[PDB]
Amino acid sequence: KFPRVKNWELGSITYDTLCAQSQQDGPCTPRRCLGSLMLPRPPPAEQLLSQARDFINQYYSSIKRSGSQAHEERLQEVEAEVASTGTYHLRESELVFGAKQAWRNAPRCVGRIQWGKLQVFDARDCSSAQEMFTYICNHIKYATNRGNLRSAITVFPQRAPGRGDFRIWNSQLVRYAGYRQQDGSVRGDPANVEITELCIQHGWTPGNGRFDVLPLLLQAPDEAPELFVLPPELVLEVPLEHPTLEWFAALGLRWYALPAVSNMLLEIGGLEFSAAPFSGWYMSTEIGTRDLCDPHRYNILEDVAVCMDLDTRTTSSLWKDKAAVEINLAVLHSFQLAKVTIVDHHAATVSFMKHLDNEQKARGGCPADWAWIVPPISGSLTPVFHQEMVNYILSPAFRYQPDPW
Amino acid sequence: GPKFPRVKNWELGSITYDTLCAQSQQDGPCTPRRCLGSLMLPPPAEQLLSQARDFINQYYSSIKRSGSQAHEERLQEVEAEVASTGTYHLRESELVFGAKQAWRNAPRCVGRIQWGKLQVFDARDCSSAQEMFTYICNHIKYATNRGNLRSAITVFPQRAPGRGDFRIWNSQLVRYAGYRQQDGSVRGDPANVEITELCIQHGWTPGNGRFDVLPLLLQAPDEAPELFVLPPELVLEVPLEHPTLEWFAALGLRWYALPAVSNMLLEIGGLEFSAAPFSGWYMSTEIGTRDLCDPHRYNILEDVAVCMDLDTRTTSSLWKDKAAVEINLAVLHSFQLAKVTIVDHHAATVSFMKHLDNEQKARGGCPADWAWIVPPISGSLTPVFHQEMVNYILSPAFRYQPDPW
Ligand code: HEM
Ligand code: HEM
Ligand SMILES: N=C(NCCC[C@H](N)C(=O)N[C@H]1CN[C@H](C(N)=O)C1)N[N+](=O)[O-]
Ligand SMILES: N=C(NCCC[C@H](N)C(=O)N[C@H]1CN[C@H](C(N)=O)C1)N[N+](=O)[O-]
Ligand SMILES: C[C@H](O)[C@H](O)[C@H]1CNc2nc(N)[nH]c(=O)c2N1
Ligand SMILES: C[C@H](O)[C@H](O)[C@H]1CNc2nc(N)[nH]c(=O)c2N1
Ligand SMILES: [Zn+2]
Repeated sequence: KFPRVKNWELGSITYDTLCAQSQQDGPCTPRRCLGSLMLPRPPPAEQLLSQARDFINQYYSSIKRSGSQAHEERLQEVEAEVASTGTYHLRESELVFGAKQAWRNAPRCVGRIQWGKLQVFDARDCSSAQEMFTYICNHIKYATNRGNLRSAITVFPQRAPGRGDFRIWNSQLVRYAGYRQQDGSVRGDPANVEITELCIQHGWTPGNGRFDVLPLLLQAPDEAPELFVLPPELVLEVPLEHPTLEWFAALGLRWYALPAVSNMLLEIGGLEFSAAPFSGWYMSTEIGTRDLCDPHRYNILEDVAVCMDLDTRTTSSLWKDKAAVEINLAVLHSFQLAKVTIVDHHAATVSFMKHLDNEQKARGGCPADWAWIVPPISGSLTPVFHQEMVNYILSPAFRYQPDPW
Repeated sequence: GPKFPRVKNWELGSITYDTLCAQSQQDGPCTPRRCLGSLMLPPPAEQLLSQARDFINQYYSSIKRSGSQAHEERLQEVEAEVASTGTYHLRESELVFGAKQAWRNAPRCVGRIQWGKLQVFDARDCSSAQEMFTYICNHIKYATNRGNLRSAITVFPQRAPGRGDFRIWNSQLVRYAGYRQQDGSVRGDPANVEITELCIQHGWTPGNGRFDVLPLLLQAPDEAPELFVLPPELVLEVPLEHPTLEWFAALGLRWYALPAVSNMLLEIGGLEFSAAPFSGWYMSTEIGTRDLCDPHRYNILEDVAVCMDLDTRTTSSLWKDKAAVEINLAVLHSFQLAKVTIVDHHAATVSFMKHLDNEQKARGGCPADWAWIVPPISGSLTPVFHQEMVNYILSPAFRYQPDPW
């Protein structure tokens, strides 16, 4: 019934009772576990009302005013609005709580210890791409804070029956262009070829570098997306150098300071916010290991290996591991040098272990996707590796949604 | 596409559908409500016969005589034997096929590309602890083959109706003693404290080293386990040295050449071989990262970092990652130097990807435990990290079984 959860380094055990609260099915079945899969393979009033009531219930419990008159009243309002219109609207205070909870509930996020400190920007009174742009710029400016990153989410208008969605076509507010060159090779970020091509097709004048910040393609309901170039001065970047390998800086690598996913759907009380970009700060391995070393990304491992006089002749010399480490070291040093918030995978995983403990005491468990929580390098050297985790869907939730094009 | 788990490789963008999972006749620990994929752990002649029939069909299918007279005759013979005795026996060739399929079916084994080359030693005539010892020594001699390791499995008599099980108490045929000290610390391998104390409780005169090879506690049916000291000349060990760090050899570290899980249960067609130790060869991270660096194992990370003069006071220096890499390198280098078979995590995972391809063609899929297949260090640097995997239980299988004490 309730999963027994063990930490194999400490021998300690817990029981996840929070999973019982899951109302949404994951991809697994007793026949086969698909936990390693990255993505999943006008709503009826009843369904919506139950999700809304549940969320409103979560909200009043949150302020320790459950059952109160304010609680009864609010539930009536939602009920009244759904019955008459088939949908309802959240009050800003609920939206704030809901966004924090979606973050707290994100199984793939290792930075959830920060969940309670989230600046929520209510952008639901946005009626045009132009306005979306203004709010996005404010988010970036607020969130960056001159390198002293602060967690934030900007919430745009909720989806509405039979009307197009507000959408940010970009997968992140800040991302580098990926230009396909004859050879089939890609200049810049291969993960962003399609979006780069969409921007171009929509009138963007493309650059030709390896780190060209993409412009935003913002879409107001049922309108073609519009292009907006982010003011370069709002986009903080960090040049990468190594603390002892002088030649590192010569690779001309750099990365943006602000990780800001912008293609996920924020679901709260049955309401869907198709555009709700959020940002916290980077864990170094995201940049040092995945962005820079994934073979299908910048794939710089070999280059750094060679620059290190490593024997890339054989895998047994562990040249890849060695290069990967210095790259990650480079990222950390650089961000620390540029005084831009960044957390290493050890500090991060240790704080996530504390978060697991906080959540165990607070809610009796914590949904966590082990494959995502365990860092991409030095997995077992971090505490989360030895920690069993239970993965399930709690709502409020951030979820994937189809690309708008 | 089709109606089976859609499996994607995110590095190559390639897709496959697992149809093999349809053959799974045993539930795993996951449900639509939650994924427990990261958990280390989780006779009615009627139930046996169905498993036995299934296995005989598997066997006859493998020799392409499915539906043949021999096939129907064996099926009838098995039902008859089970009918009059409650159990049945496998023909030699069936045992060989079964042991190989069990390995082939092992979701946690990254070395499955070698599944077809398993040397199956039939020890089903073994009738005493002393003889188990002889069989085990023969396995070790044959498997070690002076360093040019050969995968092998020695199958002792299957579990019998009322009779006691043949059991090897040790978790592996070769493991180091773990001596609980007065100050609570452990000298040797903390993972082996219990078995070490069990060997003492059974008359073993304990050594006092950090690498004392444990004796074997072998148990023939309904008899207390007997203690057998492996002749040192049969236990090949590899003193650890680093290719460049000359002081590493001074740490006096060493590991044994033959990894030989000896406490797993080999299940074939419902028959249970409680003693069927198997061995292949090591993937270097098993020793270098887990055995030597797990905080709950030899925990030598800090010692090596101090020797490397790293800043162990801060996580951001990545001292753990740095030392871990060197330790793993020392392991690969030493085994290669000592001419003892070993495979690094890069070679093993690439070979496993080939295996996935082979199996996709041969069986329409391959059960794999992602958390276990992806190596403990440099996870995303290997191809399996970017490979979605479907985990399910097929039979024949190797299963954990309770410790006999
Ligand atoms: C404050 C510091 C934060 C850090 C250190 C952090 C770190 C991480 C990391 C390492 C991942 C995995 C990223 C990947 O591999 O693609 C992740 C994923 C995620 N985080 Fe956080 N996070 C933070 C803030 C936030 C905030 C503020 C939100 C939302 C309000 C959030 C929501 C999520 C979600 C939904 C995922 C999954 C994203 C996906 O599936 O692509 N995170 N986070
Ligand atoms: C030929 C060389 C082989 C290599 C390189 C290899 C490598 C591995 C590795 C790295 C693991 C994970 C070990 C751990 O993390 O504890 C493993 C697990 C396993 N291997 Fe293989 N293996 C090989 C041979 C074999 C053979 C001959 C068999 C059986 C006939 C086998 C059966 C298994 C099983 C059942 C597991 C899971 C054990 C457990 O749950 O503790 N392997 N193997
Ligand atoms: N630190 C993060 N990280 C999440 C965004 C950065 C991440 N490294 C990234 O590039 N995400 C992409 C690529 N993989 C995700 C996916 N689902 O495919 C989206 N978030 N935050 O708010 O502080
Ligand atoms: N390469 C192996 N590896 C499996 C045995 C060595 C492995 N590194 C080990 O120490 N396994 C122990 C500790 N963890 C496993 C468990 N289930 O707890 C058993 N086997 N082989 O036959 O070639
Ligand atoms: C196939 C596998 O699920 C996939 O590569 C996952 C593994 N773990 C991950 N972990 C994090 N943090 N981010 C990712 O993108 C992934 N990708
Ligand atoms: C909790 C988690 O399942 C556990 O630490 C697993 C992770 N992956 C592993 N992978 C391998 N190969 N071996 C192990 O012992 C483990 N331990
Ligand atoms: Zn699962």
